[PDB]
Amino acid sequence: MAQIWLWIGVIGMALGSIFFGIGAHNAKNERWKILFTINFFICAIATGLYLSMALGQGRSVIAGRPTVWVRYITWFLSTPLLILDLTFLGKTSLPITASLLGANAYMIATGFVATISADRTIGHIWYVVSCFAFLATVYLLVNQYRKQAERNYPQAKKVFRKLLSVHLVLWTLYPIVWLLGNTGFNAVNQGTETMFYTILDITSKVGFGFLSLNSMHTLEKNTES
Amino acid sequence: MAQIWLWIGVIGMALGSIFFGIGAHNAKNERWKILFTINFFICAIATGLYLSMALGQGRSVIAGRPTVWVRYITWFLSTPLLILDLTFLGKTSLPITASLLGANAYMIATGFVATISADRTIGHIWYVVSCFAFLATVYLLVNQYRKQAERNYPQAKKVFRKLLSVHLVLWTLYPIVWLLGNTGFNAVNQGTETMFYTILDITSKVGFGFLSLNSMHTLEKNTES
Amino acid sequence: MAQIWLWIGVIGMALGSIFFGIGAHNAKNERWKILFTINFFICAIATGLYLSMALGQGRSVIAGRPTVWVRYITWFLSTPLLILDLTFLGKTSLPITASLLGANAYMIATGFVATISADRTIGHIWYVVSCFAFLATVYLLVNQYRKQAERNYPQAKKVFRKLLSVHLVLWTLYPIVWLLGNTGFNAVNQGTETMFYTILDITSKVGFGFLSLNSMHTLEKNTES
Ligand SMILES: CCCCCCCC/C=C/CCCCCCCC(=O)O
Ligand SMILES: CCCCCCCC/C=C/CCCCCCCC(=O)O
Ligand SMILES: CCCCCCCC/C=C/CCCCCCCC(=O)O
Ligand SMILES: [Cl-]
Ligand SMILES: [Cl-]
Ligand SMILES: [Cl-]
Repeated sequence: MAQIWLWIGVIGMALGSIFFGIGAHNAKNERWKILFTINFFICAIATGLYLSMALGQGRSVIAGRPTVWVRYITWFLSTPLLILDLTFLGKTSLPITASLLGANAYMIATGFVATISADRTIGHIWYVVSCFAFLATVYLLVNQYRKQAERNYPQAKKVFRKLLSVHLVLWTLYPIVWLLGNTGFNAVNQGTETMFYTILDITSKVGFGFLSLNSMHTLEKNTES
Repeated sequence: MAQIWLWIGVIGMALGSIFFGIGAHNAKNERWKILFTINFFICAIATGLYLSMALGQGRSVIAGRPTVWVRYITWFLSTPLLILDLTFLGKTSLPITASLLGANAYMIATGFVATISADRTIGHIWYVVSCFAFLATVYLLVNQYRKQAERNYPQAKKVFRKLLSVHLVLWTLYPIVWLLGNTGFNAVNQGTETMFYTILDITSKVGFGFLSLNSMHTLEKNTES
Repeated sequence: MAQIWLWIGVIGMALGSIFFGIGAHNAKNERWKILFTINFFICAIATGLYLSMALGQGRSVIAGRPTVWVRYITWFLSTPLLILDLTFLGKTSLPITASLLGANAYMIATGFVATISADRTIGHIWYVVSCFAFLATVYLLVNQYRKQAERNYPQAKKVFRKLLSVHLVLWTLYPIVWLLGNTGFNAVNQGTETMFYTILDITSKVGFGFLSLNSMHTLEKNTES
């Protein structure tokens, strides 16, 4: 079950990479070129993640607990680009963009520590820290990010409402999966945990990528001269 | 002794993070927002460092020598922000900012190698290299950085004199502690070495952070219309 | 044989660092200062690489195969600067610069995985992936990069022809050496592989550095008022 879902991730991320790469190659306009390029690299990074996992790499047995550490390495590179999708579309200011990238980096890094710690009490402390770094981004996203975006696109508040809702709901599922997997309560087996992360990853990367493109189209139409 | 000082670092860095974060949240002005945000992340990074150390992580016994490697990982992230404090305040040019960030990165990286090398003769070679990377920053700071800053703020040369004096004196103490600890002569025990680094870290992060804010206030007053 | 070539690299990279550093110190003009600074750090990074290797560091015996992993760590830092040499000189746009830096980062990262994988079939898969990341840069370099550069310097198309030819020919030799060494067919001994990488590194760093400076001189003369 685990193995098939890892190859599904390889396929899904590769297809995402191809179609965003084609879009980047054909883009009319530097802003479109940038947006396609961000999403291409999100999916290209993840294709490499899923290939490494599918080939059996990136995994260690830590004190008897099988632990996939490689996803934190690539997440640390792809999740800032997903943030960049948001801050590019919302024309976010530099301090708020940096704060979002910093808080997100903090989240992934402490999530990594929460995962690889042999002492699972210590790991669960870092999980809480990581959750508070995530909540920091939530605060930034629904306050400063949203207000700037709505100020920049007064006629497109719904566009950013949908971007934020999809981002927040989907990303909140990750710490839930983490608590369900062998990092926490071990309420689901490894094959189910792998399926969950794979579906989340494809949705949060390929799915959000296409939403960001659709969002861009609406923003440009709303701001046609 | 070591354990208490690690928790003192957690507390001190957390308090620094809180007060810089409050300042960032209330800031009047993008330049103030940026400066508070830089210092928030300096202290937030260090809070995580000190929590990891306080919980017993980030340490290895290398050929019988207890070695705290995690501080080099976080220093590599926080020390460039301390440089950014300086180059933001001094409106430093791009090549000099990059040179400062590069030389500082070189210093921390070779300091890491100087620390983890089992062969302590090799480690001491890297210590010398790291010292010369530090001296490179000294040269850049008291020459190009200072002249640009004084050119940008002709009425505030004292402000940059104090920033540089505090930076240079405090940062020079780090290679001294390193020579005193079990990385060099082992003239002080681990508990004293830990206290020294903790006091240095709190002063160079929380202390320098507040100095940078005071400096900003003086710079803006000197350049009030 | 291996040991002498590692020290030759230390010497050659150190000399490159010194002369680019002198050029940076004397530069007339921010653009010249930037270009000298990029090449200084390329060579300074590599000096540290070659010192670590010369001192016997950065090498592991992986399942019986001596494997120099440290070169991928420093290549990951120096090769983007060589790209920056190109994109600085060609005034490349942001999406194409990012795409070049991203594809190059992908190449080095999968090259690292191709090298350290104990399962050499898996390693050879990553070698192919890394080759396709390199071919991605080739496509970007001879298409978008070149057209932008020729548009920016219509009277200096030969300058970018020489830059690209030297970059492409020299960098293509690296995957050939990799196939010849114990990472692939093991057709040359370690001492010869080390000599090959050392000569390639000195040429692609010190040599390309001086070519980039000569290129800059021609570009500025062609665009003298
Ligand atoms: C791989 C992605 C890593 C993301 C790291 C994010 C770091 C966040 C830290 C923010 C502090 C800096 C805030 C902005 C500084 C601007 C500097 C300047 O204007 O001179
Ligand atoms: C985590 C912090 C890491 C800091 C790394 C610093 C790297 C220093 C290297 C400098 C070389 C580049 C100099 C400026 C390049 C400008 C490029 C351009 O203008 O196109
Ligand atoms: C150490 C060097 C590492 C190089 C990493 C290169 C990353 C390449 C990824 C590209 C995606 C981003 C494309 C440009 C984003 C611009 C963002 C913006 O304008 O807000
Ligand atoms: Cl990923
Ligand atoms: Cl730190
Ligand atoms: Cl290198």
